[PDB]
Amino acid sequence: RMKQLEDKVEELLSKNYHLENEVARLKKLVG
Amino acid sequence: RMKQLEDKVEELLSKNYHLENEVARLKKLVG
Repeated sequence: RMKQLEDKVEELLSKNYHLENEVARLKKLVG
Repeated sequence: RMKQLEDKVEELLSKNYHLENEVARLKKLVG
C-alpha cells in the first residue's frame, strides 16, 4: 500500500539526513 | 506509483548503508 510506502520513504530520508549531519560533524573533527 | 516508490525505498536503503559505513570509518579514525 501507497501510504505505508510513502511513509517508509519519509522515514528513510529522515534517517539519511541524520547520518549526513553526523558525517559533517565528524568531518569537522578530522580537519 | 507503487513500483517507483518501491524503487525509491531501495535507493534510500542503499544510501543509508553507505552512510552508516562511512560514519563507522570516520568515527574509528577520529575518536
